[PDB]
Amino acid sequence: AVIAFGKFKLNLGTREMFREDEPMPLTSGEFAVLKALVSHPREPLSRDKLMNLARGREYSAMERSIDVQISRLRRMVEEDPAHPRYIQTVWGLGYVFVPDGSKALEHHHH
Amino acid sequence: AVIAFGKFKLNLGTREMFREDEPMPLTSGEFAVLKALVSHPREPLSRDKLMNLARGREYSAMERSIDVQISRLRRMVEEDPAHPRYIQTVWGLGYVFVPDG
DNA sequence: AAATTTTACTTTTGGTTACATATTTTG
DNA sequence: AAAATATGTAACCAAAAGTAAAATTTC
Repeated sequence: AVIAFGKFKLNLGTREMFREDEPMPLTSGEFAVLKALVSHPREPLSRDKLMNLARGREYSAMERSIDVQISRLRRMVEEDPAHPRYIQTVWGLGYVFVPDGSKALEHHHH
Repeated sequence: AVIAFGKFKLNLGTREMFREDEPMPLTSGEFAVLKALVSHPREPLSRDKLMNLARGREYSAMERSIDVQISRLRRMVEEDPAHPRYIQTVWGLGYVFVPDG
């Protein structure tokens, strides 16, 4: 259904998005990687899993399509793209979506 | 049966459509395209598939007979054809019908 | 004639590249 | 300290999709 965060609400069902209840279009590629991030609150997503999730392809350290797509999303979702609040970078792993009053997930192991 | 989206009822058997419960003519070609999308909720249809279910032909890589049917269909079903809600486009895959809800 | 497919042009989209900045290593 | 590695993002441009107008068909 609908997911809110900041001034935005995003309808995973229909790919509609609104800022302060005003429609704002998302391209298909933007919905895809935006959804994957949001579908998985607080879960750090590798570029692998993100490329798998959004486009059904395999990724590589060659490519920057994710990072560019992420950049375009931040400029249209983060108040400041420079210091992002919702679409955060986890260094050396990828990107994460953190809701308000939340911190990204840390994994425990054995 | 009838599938309902927006101010529209498309009866898949009776094979006609109503806007606002008003009779709405469709050519066969447009109906064919419609039922293909409508019968597969949220399942993006490639153009390949799209010609099967609707036109009984396979598709070459660069003819665009489907795209123009979609243009014409939105023109008559979308509140705003410019930003469509029921007949959406999926970039590099095809088109999909996202039902109401 | 009506219906529809293909042309021929326009706009959009998303990737790669190129180079700047940032972080962890000591290659 | 450099050096190797990761990330940001602007800009360029091929492929993609919207569509009006012109062909072609319509068993």
